Amino acid sequence: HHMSSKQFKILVNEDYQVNVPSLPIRDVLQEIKYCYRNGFEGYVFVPEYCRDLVDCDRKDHYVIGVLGNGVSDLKPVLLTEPSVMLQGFIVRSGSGSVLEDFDLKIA
Repeated sequence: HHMSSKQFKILVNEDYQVNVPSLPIRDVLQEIKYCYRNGFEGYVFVPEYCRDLVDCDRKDHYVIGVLGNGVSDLKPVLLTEPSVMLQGFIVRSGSGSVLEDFDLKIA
């Protein structure tokens, strides 16, 4: 069911400048489905207020966005995503500090 969520532990990055891949929207949709089944090993969560830490080659390509508080939806977004519901981004990197629990579903 699309309303059903899962709990995941993800490394959080508030401190480190990270260079990450950004991808066409259909590839990010596939990564979201992949991570929803198998977990987020190799990704970090970057809170929206730290978004300047994140760099990529193509600013017009997508990363995983985390939208809503409590149980968040996973959706491909651009790093410039203006939505007020944006909690942050999950990006492929290993730089981070603390492990946090997230309740997530696919948009």
